[PDB]
Amino acid sequence: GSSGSSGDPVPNPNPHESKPWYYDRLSRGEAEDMLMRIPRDGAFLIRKREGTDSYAITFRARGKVKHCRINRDGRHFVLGTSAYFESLVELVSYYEKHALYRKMRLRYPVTPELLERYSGPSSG
Repeated sequence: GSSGSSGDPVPNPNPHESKPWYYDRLSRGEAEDMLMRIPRDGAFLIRKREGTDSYAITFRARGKVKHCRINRDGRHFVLGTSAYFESLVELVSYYEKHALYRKMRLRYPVTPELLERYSGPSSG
């Protein structure tokens, strides 16, 4: 227990790392499972994998769960096609309109609060 002065700390040029659907300590082992736990047909989650500057997004396709390799093209993120996005954030909102696989599209961004709410009566 320690507090005192606090207002506006240093800026955060990485909003994605702050987003709720943003996973840092997540691994396929669970990542995939999560989607399988979501009774919704259109979930999506973005996790990071140590090693290189390449991320992967896991979603659910009418049941199954696929993954899309995320690359970078000069301080810019590139899902799969010619889609420049200063940050994954914009990429998410951009796709929200268009499709991702066939007809479905980012609608229910798997969150750490949902998994719990979708499992067990209480959570603490």
